[PDB]
Amino acid sequence: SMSYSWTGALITPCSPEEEKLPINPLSNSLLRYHNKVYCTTSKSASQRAKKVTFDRTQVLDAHYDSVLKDIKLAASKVSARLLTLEEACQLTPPHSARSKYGFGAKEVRSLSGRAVNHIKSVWKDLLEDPQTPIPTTIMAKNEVFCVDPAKGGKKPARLIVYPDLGVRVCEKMALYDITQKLPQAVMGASYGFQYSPAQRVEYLLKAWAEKKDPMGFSYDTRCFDSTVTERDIRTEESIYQACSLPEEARTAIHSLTERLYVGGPMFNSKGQTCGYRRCRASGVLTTSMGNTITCYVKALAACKAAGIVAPTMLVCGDDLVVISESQGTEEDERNLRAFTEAMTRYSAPPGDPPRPEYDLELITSCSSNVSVALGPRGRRRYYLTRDPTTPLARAAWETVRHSPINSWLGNIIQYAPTIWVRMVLMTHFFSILMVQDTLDQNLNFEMYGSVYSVNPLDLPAIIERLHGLDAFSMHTYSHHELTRVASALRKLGAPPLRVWKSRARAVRASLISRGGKAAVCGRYLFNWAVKTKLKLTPLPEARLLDLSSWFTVGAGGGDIFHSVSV
Repeated sequence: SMSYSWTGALITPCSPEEEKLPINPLSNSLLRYHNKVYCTTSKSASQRAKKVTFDRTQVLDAHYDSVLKDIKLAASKVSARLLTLEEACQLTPPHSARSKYGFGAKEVRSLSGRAVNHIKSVWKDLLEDPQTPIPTTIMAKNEVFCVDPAKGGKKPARLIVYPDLGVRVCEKMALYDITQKLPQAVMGASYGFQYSPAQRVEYLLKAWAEKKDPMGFSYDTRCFDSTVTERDIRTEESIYQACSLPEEARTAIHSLTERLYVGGPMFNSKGQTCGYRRCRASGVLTTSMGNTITCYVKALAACKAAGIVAPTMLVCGDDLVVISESQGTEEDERNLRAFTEAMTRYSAPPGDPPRPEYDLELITSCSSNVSVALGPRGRRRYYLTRDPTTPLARAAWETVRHSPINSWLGNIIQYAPTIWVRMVLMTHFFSILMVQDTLDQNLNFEMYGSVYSVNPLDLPAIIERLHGLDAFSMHTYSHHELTRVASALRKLGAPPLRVWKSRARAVRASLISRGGKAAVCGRYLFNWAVKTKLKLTPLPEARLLDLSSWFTVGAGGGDIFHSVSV
């Protein structure tokens, strides 16, 4: 079957869109080359629709069957429950797309009468009707990147396909508890979304170290959501149904599968029939969990088909890393081709073909890699980092155009030990917050595909809790890492790090003069900038934070919201 069919109706915006970075003193202080930063818009939606539309065939074999059998047995050890209406409501992000039935995210979160009665009505209809396709909206995502001339200039907008708010609340009631238990049960340590960055580093290091002669690769599936077949999606349902669930959840999950997950009609923002989907919906609760599980079953089976020896996998949705025992240079090349062929057969053909990698730092999980620096007592400390280009581009954009859900704060939190966050991101944003006088204000941000809310004045405590005190003391970064950062700064026309260091010293002084939590941010976040360093002690507030499942609660999962757990 074709992943999509189309009416010819346009994919339309709802609010005005901009594709060019506006030139402005605040953002220009971060980077001058504004013409290199673009935002994807509905203008390129049709380009993307062409790419994501293709035929799927799928031939499964005994290797696939055997893995799936193991997964279902592992799933049977899970007991999960319905979430109450109230719990499901509280998981809705503040700016979640409003319902067509006269209420929005605000009414959901406050348990308003109209919202609650409509949600009860949608749930009951799920219980009574397991057949009628549920309508979805298709929208072009507005995301910011830097131009890459080597790779064809500009990326077209990604497409998001989602049901009405009322349905989204119901998905949580039926399936959220599953997202919290099931992936760990079926793939254990291979499940990436359970890990803070430091835990991801620790897992990758252990995976690499346990091999006598390690070889790793990343598998990039060409448009993963589109390769997911109706059978794949019903197979996911059989995996959900293998858990001990109450009857009512079984009914609702089956309806949601047949009415929403397997496919359905797509409408534009003007309510015109746009097309029909027969693949993964990119904007449902199960997108991430479904992709992770299905990517795992296909990948593990493909390893067996290929003769990959002792595979240790890190799976985050469609992002797959495989670390294994090297069978020799030409053997590894051969085995990866066999892996690709098996993946292709399973309906997951490659975008870029996988390449055998023999250096840990080249292994990228969700664009991220392990690097090393020195901590305060000369110990080597490994930490997660990434190319700063995209984080910097979005930072500039979010400086001049305020985003209701930003990316910069997520980057600071995820990548706190990195030199680019510490010298550029922290410096720039704390300066900006003082200019706007909005330091003491909770902000919403995206991290691992879900929504969180943090007050920037709490960053010292949050960073200590996730990354340790050493995140404020890291030094002697690797040449590969420094070369990459410096090169990004030159590409974007950003000030060099020596300018960031002068700027930081002034930002640090101004924060300290404010006293309170602001002074704590000065002292801890900017201790790298001063000649005479302070001795930073563990913050009492860091012990009081429970962030221990902060990542797993996100479920990689989109329409999910969490504040800081103190």
